Amino acid sequence: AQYEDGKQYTTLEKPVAGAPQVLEFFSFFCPHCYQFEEVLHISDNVKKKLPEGVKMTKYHVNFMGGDLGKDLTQAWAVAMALGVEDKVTVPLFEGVQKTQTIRSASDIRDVFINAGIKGEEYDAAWNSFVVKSLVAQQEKAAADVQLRGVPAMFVNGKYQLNPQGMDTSNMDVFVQQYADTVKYLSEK
Repeated sequence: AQYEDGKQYTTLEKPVAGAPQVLEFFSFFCPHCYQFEEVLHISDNVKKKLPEGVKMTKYHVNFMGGDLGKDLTQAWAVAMALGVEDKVTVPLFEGVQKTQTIRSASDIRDVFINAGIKGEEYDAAWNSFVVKSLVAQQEKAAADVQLRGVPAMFVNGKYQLNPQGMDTSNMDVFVQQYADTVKYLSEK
């Protein structure tokens, strides 16, 4: 058929109960993640094709970048708590990978301050238990899908996107197939 298990997607042996409908994992340290977000715009292309009533969740991962990697997961929790994901995603990616001006937790905070988040507001979130639980949620989700690498995307806690099973020549053909596959899985 057009969409096939083992081709554009795979099926989790152990489906995740109560999982987000569309769940993406990434790292700001991840070069392929930079490409996915900043050049291919995978997240946004997936958004524009999703059924009504389907939300996307995007989680950061700890396993790249050591102490800074975890600082970034905690900062991503802050972004989620404050609802400023669309203001900090580009400068965090560019700060880590393009300018490489993000070397410490303070440098991360600078991105938020520069984006208009008040210092007091950032610090209160950073030190909050709500953010600690959001970090734990991201870590738990990774365990639940038995995550091996990023970027990654899972649908209804049952299916894993398999971009290596798609065409790579036209960037844009790849991106459409990826987005079309997520929509298909969403309705499966």
